[PDB]
Amino acid sequence: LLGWGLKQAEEANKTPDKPDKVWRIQAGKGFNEFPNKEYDLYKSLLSSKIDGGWDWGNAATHYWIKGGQWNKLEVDMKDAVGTYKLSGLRNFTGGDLDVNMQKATLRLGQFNGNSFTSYKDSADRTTRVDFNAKNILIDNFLEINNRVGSGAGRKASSTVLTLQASEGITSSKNAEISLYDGATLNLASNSVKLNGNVWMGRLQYVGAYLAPSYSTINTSKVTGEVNFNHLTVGDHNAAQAGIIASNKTHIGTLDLWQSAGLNIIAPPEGGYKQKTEVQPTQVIDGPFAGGKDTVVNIDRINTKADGTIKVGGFKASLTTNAAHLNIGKGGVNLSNQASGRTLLVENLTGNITVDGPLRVNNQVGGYALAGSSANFEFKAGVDTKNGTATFNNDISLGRFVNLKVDAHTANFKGIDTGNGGFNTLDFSGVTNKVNINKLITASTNVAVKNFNINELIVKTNGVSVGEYTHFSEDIGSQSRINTVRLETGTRSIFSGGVKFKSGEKLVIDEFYYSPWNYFDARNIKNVEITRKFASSTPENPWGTSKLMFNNLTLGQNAVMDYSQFSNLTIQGDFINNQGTINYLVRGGKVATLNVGNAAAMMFNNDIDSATGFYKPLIKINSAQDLIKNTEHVLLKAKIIGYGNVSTGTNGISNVNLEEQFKERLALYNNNNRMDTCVVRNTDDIKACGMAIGNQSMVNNPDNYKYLIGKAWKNIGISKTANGSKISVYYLGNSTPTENGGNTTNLPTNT
Repeated sequence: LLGWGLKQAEEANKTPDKPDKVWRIQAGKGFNEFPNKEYDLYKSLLSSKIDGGWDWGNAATHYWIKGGQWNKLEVDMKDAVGTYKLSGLRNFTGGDLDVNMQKATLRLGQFNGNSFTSYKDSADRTTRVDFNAKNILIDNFLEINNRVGSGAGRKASSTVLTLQASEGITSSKNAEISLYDGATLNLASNSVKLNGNVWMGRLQYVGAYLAPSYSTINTSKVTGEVNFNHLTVGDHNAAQAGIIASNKTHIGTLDLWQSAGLNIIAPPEGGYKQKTEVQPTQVIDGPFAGGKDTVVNIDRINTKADGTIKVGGFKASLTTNAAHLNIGKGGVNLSNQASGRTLLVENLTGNITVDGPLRVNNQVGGYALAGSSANFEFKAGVDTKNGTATFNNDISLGRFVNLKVDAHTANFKGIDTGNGGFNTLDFSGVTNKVNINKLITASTNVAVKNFNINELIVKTNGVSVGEYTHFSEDIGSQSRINTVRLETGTRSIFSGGVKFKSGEKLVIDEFYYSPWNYFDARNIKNVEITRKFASSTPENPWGTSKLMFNNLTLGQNAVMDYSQFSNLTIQGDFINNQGTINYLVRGGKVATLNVGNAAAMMFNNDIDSATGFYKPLIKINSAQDLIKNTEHVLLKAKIIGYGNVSTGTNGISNVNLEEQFKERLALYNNNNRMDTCVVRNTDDIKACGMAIGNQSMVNNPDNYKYLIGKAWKNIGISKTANGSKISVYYLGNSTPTENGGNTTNLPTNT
């Protein structure tokens, strides 16, 4: 209810105590010349002025200083050389030790653990236990502010432990450091490397699951290499731990609880530093920004999730104000009970670089039920709004898992959610871009305001409907997809598909049709295609494909493949730029193409040297069985508005609008152009006579000499190119005479 940011900021600025009977013990002669003796420190020195006892009410042991828990002692060695150990000081209430041991190796555990506790008196005192050794070498467990016995008797107040070596504070493998509700820990050596279970926050009493349970490991002075190995926050409560580190914190396995917080705080930029009565200035801290090179290399985040069921999740969280939060190859795990647990990997003023697989219940897919909506959550650069959330590993989300990223530029490498479905892939906090490299979706709730996803997969989702890709917010102006690839649905029902809600354009390069997956393109008015527009079954189309548009505008060189096997349904303005649309019959008849309001076009002298003519602007290929003497409606339209770079047509000239558009269309059948036959030599006369079925152009190419720098339009083939209809009237494959007529010239603008 208070929060850790108040608690540590009020406990860091305190006077220690006011104790009477300041005992002073100096280790005189005898100690300071045996460098390897392996002394004891309790029995040989400290037991003179530390008396044991028994508390009537839940005692195991009971230690204080002398005549109560309000008496300071001190030990002033400063030259005692050797190696010392505590080895069994349990339930030490005491108060105000400081064992000043220069050039003396400590060992704070051997065959038995240690404990440092206080009592909740009417004075509300701390302990302020200090040490000043050279190495420390913990080597067995230490419980700071533990429970004394079991519940009853006197309760435990706060404490402070300070370990101030000058060569390293290491630890052994089985040294469980477990600091509790009121405990802190200050370290000041170089290269802390705790290779054991650090346990911030624990059940202090037997059933109190609703304790606040704060803690602090203030490793502020550590000039070397902080290295945890196994950090574990919280146990059956809402623990809010905090580590004020020294801007380089490699840890190992992190094991949060369901409702466990973590406030890793990097240092600032320049580093740290009847009668009235005046309390001292209680300087408080706000959430500030870390320095430049502040790195927190947490390499595995698990979560222990069991217990009760609440109306939501429980929102495990960690909060870091460092300039980087690298998460390595261990990735993210999340245990899941019946309600969907929630992980909040927050960053205040930095970046997030996750390089691992987002697991849940310790597998990559991780299916979850409907009431279990697992909520991954990332906040990269909140208070400065210029932080990227780069996920350099190909993530994979199963069913009922809800990623949300609220950053500046959420880069990715691949998102794969088509396996599970029902995934809220939120991106609502994104400032500008979400640069996804690969996408797999079945029934998703994507909400991106601006992006460029250069690969897209439109999956189906069984036979049920109401399950679809849903871009449920505005797509904006700078949006882009560089590849859309629909895959084949299921027979007789449009199960899966893609629908939008808003936006104005999305520059697509390549697209694929599919049987029974609908590409609904609601409300977006400039759906642009730039290259090939094919089907996912490219040589054998079938089925239907609802391309339920509201506008499009196709640009340069983008070939289309429109048949009866793809009901391309336009409710808007099919506009074509210099793009070569291809057709096909699949049964001798051409499917019409419905332009909603206007098909206004504009071109140039799009001449090539492969043919000598212009590029064939609208082609009807694979019309080998095209029915002669029959109107085949190519497209039903309202305005065929031709243009070029001027109003006058055929490149740049003053020619009228529609009659030359019969020239730029082509009928490519029998593997050559049969509408016109554009000729620059004698070699293509062979294939031209193969196209029109005449041996007068096959056996002798020099029989017809009207075609050196010229061409000829085939009589018996008529087309419309006026302002209301384009229809092709294939009614004759007639043999052209040599010098009688029906001949055309070359453009020749090169």
